[PDB]
Amino acid sequence: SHLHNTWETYESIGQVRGLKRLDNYCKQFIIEDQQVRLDPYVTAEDIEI
DNA sequence: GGATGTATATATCTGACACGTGCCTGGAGACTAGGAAGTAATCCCCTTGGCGGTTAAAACGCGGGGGACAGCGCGTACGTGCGTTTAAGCGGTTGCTAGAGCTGTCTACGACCAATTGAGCGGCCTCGGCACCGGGATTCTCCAGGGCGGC
Repeated sequence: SHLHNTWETYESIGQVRGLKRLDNYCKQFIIEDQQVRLDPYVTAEDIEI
């Protein structure tokens, strides 16, 4: 019901359904997050949008 | 004592039957010409059952090795499942144009018919080339004379 959302960890989950949803989330969100944070070719407009 | 399950009755929806109308296409009746059925003659091909001789193909047997098939391992590539994206499917706008259908007019083009004649089919004579026969030129095998040796 979107109210029992819990702050979990990889070792706190074990093996449940939809683990690869979290894998895609963590993986590619952290890849472009660290990519745009470590790129020197980043303008102010892109980071603010 | 209250509400629920179930039966019969009434209004509405929907496919099907019959009525109506046009129209145009099929049917009835009559006439005519020619397509095809029938006839006779001639000639060549096919049928059935044989014979004779050649000969190359078919059949049979046998050895052997090449290839088909089975089994096993392996690794890769395709199936399967899930999450995400994306584009198909539907409904919609807005004008213009292509095309089917219908009507109308007309003109060039093709059917049709008669006379003609020239291109297609058959045979005949001739030439180009290949082949058969007679005559001249060139080269190969052979018989005889001269010289030498032996008793």
